[PDB]
Amino acid sequence: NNXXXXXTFXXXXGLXG
Ligand SMILES: *[C@H]1O[C@H](CO)[C@@H](O)[C@H](O)[C@@H]1O[C@H]1O[C@H](CO)[C@@H](O)[C@H](O)[C@@H]1O
Ligand SMILES: *C(=O)/C=C\C=C\CC(C)C
Repeated sequence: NNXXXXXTFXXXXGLXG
């Protein structure tokens, strides 16, 4: 789970994001 907020992939945390 990559992310932790917003950007290129979208918003939240989501398995290779
Ligand atoms: C994400 O958080 C909330 C979910 O209900 C809402 O305030 C908005 O949907 C918010 O979305 C933001 O991100 C998208 C791109 O991922 C933009 O299009 C929106 O304008 C907003 O900045
Ligand atoms: C979070 O992003 C951690 C691992 C992700 C692996 C990729 C997934 C198996 C498609």
